[PDB]
Amino acid sequence: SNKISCLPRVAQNLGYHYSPDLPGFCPIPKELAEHWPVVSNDRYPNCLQITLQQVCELSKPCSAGYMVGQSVFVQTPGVTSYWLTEWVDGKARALPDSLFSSGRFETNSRAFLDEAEEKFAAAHPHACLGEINKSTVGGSHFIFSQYLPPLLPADAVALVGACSVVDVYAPSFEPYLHPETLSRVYKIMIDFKPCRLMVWRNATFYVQE
Amino acid sequence: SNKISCLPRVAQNLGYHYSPDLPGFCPIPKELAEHWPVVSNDRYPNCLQITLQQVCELSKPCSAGYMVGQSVFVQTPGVTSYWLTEWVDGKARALPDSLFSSGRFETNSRAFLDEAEEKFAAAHPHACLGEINKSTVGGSHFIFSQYLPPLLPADAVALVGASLAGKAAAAACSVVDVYAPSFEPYLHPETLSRVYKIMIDFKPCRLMVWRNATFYVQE
Repeated sequence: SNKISCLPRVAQNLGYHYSPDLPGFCPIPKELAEHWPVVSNDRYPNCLQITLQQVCELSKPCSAGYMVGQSVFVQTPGVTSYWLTEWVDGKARALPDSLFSSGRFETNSRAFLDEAEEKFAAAHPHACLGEINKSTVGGSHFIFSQYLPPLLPADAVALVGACSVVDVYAPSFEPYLHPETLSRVYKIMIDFKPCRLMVWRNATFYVQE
Repeated sequence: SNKISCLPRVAQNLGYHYSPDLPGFCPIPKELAEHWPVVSNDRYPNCLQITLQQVCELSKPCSAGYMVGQSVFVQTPGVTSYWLTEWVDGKARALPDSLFSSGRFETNSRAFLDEAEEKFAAAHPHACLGEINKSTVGGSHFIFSQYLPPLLPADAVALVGASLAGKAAAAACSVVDVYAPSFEPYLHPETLSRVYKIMIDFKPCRLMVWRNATFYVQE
């Protein structure tokens, strides 16, 4: 039954860690899923439902990297990878808008998603200055950037819940890279982990969390 | 190889995971090692340089576990194993004080380095030897301690379970392979109980000290 799923970090930043059917999460008995927040293709009184088609009006379309069983695929820009439906106490509540990883990291690819992203990286070749660590700023680049090593072991860091590489489809940042003022700090989300974007009106920005 | 290197975790805790010339790290092309923070025997605009002799005023001696190529080596007490030199923008930056692992973890040796450490361990039996308090194990904090499992993971400080089969057991106690007498400058504070902020292999640790009694470590 089309065991489709998001990159686990997405559901886990929503606070869902168990799944009776999906393999990317922790195993929980079918029976116990009726009484615990889980991730699944099916529907439960308290769960995050992942489907290919829309379930209801409050289902969130997500253009992102995704999985089908064990196999992980890469975001196709412009199309929905999976629809997210969050059921609480039986009734579905709305999900917050967020940026999403293309899943290039897990795929071992450093390649651009489309020509539109390639023209972006040419237009803003040195946007995205280092990701702000809690105290002092540390270097960060997009996964396609020329300045990254050929090998990115697990000892680098994506923008993921529980040197910094951002795997997000680059033109997703376009709305934030045009502030009316000279400086502007944005409250956003990457894979449903809350982040602060600190942009300069010229072109660039810093990432936080 | 014939090249020298620290125990890979020492460089990693400093923020260096790539190396164009050293085997114990993730490889990187030399052309890229110019613009990327790396560990190396050579010199780069931003790098941690591991040499056999001093290079600069701000070079740091390390009586520590080291490795030549793939082969790991236990430290020799009082003797420098390697000098560390942190370069940032072609400039040498100072390195914080830190205790260092003897490399006994990875060489699987559990004997004392010398007789000084053995005499130290007997002088502080509650913290080094490992006793059975009742139904739990206490003071099995060094690699030469008693009630430790057959295998210990190579870390700055290792959380392992201790046990005397049938009588006692202690889950998740900290075990370190640091040369024991390196703790002596902390064992005599003005207050009876004192907590120190120290570093093991450049990993921020907390040293709890109870005078003339026991001491342990956390991260």
